[PDB]
Amino acid sequence: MKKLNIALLGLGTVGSGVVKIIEENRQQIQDTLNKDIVIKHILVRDKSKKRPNISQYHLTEDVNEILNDDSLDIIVEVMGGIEPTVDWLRTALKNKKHVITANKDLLAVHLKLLEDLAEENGVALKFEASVAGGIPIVNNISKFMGILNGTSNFILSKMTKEQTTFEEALDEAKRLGFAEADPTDDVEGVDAARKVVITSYLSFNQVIKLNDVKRRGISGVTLTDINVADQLGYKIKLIGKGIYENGKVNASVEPTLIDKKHQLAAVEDEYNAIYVIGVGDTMFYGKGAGSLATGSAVVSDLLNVALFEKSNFFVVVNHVKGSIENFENELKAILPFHRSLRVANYDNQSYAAVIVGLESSPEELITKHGYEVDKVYPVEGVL
Amino acid sequence: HMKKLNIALLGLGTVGSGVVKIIEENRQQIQDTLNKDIVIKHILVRDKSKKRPLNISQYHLTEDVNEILNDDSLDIIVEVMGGIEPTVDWLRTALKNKKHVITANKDLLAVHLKLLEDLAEENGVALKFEANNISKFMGILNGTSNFILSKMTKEQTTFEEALDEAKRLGFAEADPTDDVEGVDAARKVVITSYLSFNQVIKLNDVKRRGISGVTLTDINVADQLGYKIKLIGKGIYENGKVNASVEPTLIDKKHQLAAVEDEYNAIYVIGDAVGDTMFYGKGAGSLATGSAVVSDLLNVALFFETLPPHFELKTDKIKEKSNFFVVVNHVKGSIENFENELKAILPFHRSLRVANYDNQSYAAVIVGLESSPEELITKHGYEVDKVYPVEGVL
Repeated sequence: MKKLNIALLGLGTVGSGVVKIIEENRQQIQDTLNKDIVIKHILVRDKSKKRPNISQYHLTEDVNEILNDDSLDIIVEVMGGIEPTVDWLRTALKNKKHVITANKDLLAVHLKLLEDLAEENGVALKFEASVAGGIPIVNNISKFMGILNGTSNFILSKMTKEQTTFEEALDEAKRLGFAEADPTDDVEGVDAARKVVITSYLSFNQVIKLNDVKRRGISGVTLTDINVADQLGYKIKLIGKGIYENGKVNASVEPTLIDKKHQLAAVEDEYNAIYVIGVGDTMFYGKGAGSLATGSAVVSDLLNVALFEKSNFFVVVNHVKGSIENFENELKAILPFHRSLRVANYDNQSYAAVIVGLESSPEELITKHGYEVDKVYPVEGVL
Repeated sequence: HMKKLNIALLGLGTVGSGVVKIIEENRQQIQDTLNKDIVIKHILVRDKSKKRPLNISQYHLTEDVNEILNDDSLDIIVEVMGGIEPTVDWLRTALKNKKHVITANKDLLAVHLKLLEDLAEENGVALKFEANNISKFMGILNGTSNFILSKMTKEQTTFEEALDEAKRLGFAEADPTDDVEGVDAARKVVITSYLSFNQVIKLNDVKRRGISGVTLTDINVADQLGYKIKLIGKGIYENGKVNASVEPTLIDKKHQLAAVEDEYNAIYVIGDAVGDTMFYGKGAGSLATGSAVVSDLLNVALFFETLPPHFELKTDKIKEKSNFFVVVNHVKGSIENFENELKAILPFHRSLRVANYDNQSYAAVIVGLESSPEELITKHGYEVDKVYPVEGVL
């Protein structure tokens, strides 16, 4: 019958899952689709390490053995990395091989360049990406907002629910394995920013760079912020956001007050969600694909290839003399025209304000009038 | 160079009219890009004489379905007519005549879908319908019912008042039975159970209660206990058997479903070795359904010249209890006495909380029972007003 010769680049949990899925379905893929899938090579970085299962496949540490094997039809890449992984896939596509990748490090620049190279060479490129269980697989979309990093969200949920400091919540997350020992990628919003890049590419068909994402992490969020927001009617989340207005994507990741009635406000712990605006709003909620589900998507893609607004702001000001009423009147005098304002006690000689309907952050303005602005967080879900 | 894709439409309501307009405004791009020319050769309608827009008048309308079913030039039949009889037999005939079928028929249940999918596969043609290891799903599957419960909750009105308001705003139809009695949601549970579990159940197998008995008191007492009330359509697949229901259900306020308000719908999915997932959004209008039909049409257009479920083995490293909200009335004595009696009579369970409901009326939320304590409470001399299931947890 028709042999489909494939190679895997990488064999972590995802690659091991792909293998097992192919194994336990080989007979039905054979019997039904008249295709015999042969895993001819598996590239691993270290043949002598352990996994995952001593097995029957040809393992190699030499990628050229795979890229120069002209009998191969499809390369499945689950290795990760940009260099030299991306060049490997460029070579594969140039050699007229279909590519299916679940590479988590790929950004939009990479995806576009591979998609183009694929089309140019008359072969498929299937990208398997998850941000919120499972995979997008999402109009015209004008805006998305997401909670895109489990660890950061877990930390904010723990602070909120158990009334602990960031430092205490981060240690707890480390203890439970949610946070790594160096948790920077999670708590500084970098992981979420990568997902904003990919989601902006799939939603808007625009390539932005990782450093075009205006990014602030959660390490400066305090219990005071959480409790003041709470009394104002908001939760605090690390929100990854993209807005596509007038040919331009504005993308960000930062601590954001979210109205408690918004679906995103309810997304707690290590759960993720992507909320899409265009038609009514839509949302996908979940932890975001496990190895087994990602593996499943890969094999399905394998079988398919075989077949063929104003802005709102929360502003914290300190060293304020005088009463909250006086502060409120002063803000009313200095702000440009806006829809609404509320003020709250924050700390000793410190007030917070939620301001609805500005074109940009009033931080510099409030600063230029002689106030000490601690920080400003955007406010979402308003009405 | 181009090849004509000859289609026929069965029915021309809002959905069929949308399909036509969508095909019209995309004909040139479908032509120019996919090298296929879609020709709507026949449209079946009930009444060929009724006034119609200028655009419709240029298509060949017929009242005779055999004209369509005996036209061997047709590649695809698009059914948007509704009905089971005779519509289902029409589609059986089409499939047997080697025609692809795309249906947005809202009256189709799992029995019909399976019989058509099989017949399609048997005849080597596509069947597309618009209308994992999953073990359970729970959904808010009817916009109108959910809107009513949200309005009762947020605005503190009676069911009757909230239903009238929903009628005024066009959410509820003038005869809203299908919505408020949970029939629509029950149909969706049937379909969702078929797609989630690959099991056919009948509509009559869905234990169904509507929302017309939910009161503001239920809502406010649930609220004080930490719950919202929703109309939940639910399917649980345990030991080869699907247990399916639609009914008013208390949902812990911290559960993602609890936040789904007004006309929005959601399907919350639970699976054996995976996190929970949920999809949230409004029910499709005619335009979106029309859009789905055309996209399915274009996908089938690439059938030009199979079916599997991938099975998973995890080397990748007790029946669930039930929870209940019980309202009892004509109760003499104190809430403490009621609580103590329940503690004495209930079989083993994980927790019990009681609340005032009305004059000589109490409610209890009981977590972790094997089965409804209704008969048991009844046999101990309590008048049970009603019992709702309770979801979300720990």
